[PDB]
Amino acid sequence: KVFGRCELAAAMKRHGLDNYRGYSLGNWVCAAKFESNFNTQATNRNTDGSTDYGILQINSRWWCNDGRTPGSRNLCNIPCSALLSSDITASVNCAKKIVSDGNGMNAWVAWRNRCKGTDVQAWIRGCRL
Ligand SMILES: [Cl-]
Ligand SMILES: [Cl-]
Ligand SMILES: [Cl-]
Ligand SMILES: [Cl-]
Ligand SMILES: [Cl-]
Ligand SMILES: [Cl-]
Ligand SMILES: [Cl-]
Ligand code: NA
Repeated sequence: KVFGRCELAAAMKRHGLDNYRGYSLGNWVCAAKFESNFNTQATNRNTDGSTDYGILQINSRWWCNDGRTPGSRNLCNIPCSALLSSDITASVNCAKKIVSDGNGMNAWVAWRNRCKGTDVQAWIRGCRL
């Protein structure tokens, strides 16, 4: 599913991400825009043989099982395919574990490089929330 900006903001708010670990909703919308262009089906292979899945590009080296990342962990206890669902629940629940891990949203390279320190409230401007 390719979400609209406001549609995704509303879905993320309903799933409890607004101000989760102190990160305002615009941070999460900005991260999804630049990680996946709001496409739940986004996948990208990494040099190390891991793969990033879904709207927040969660990596199979640590967070999910794809059966083809040797020596990896599955800290969200989910198949990586669950992260490509039209239903963002599994992505949101795993993202909550990631952002609790110690480096906050710096775990998302696109957030650090394209959202951090910017006017992220712009990403929820106009939306009925
Ligand atoms: Cl947009
Ligand atoms: Cl915000
Ligand atoms: Cl594996
Ligand atoms: Cl594990
Ligand atoms: Cl699995
Ligand atoms: Cl959803
Ligand atoms: Cl933090
Ligand atoms: Na894994």
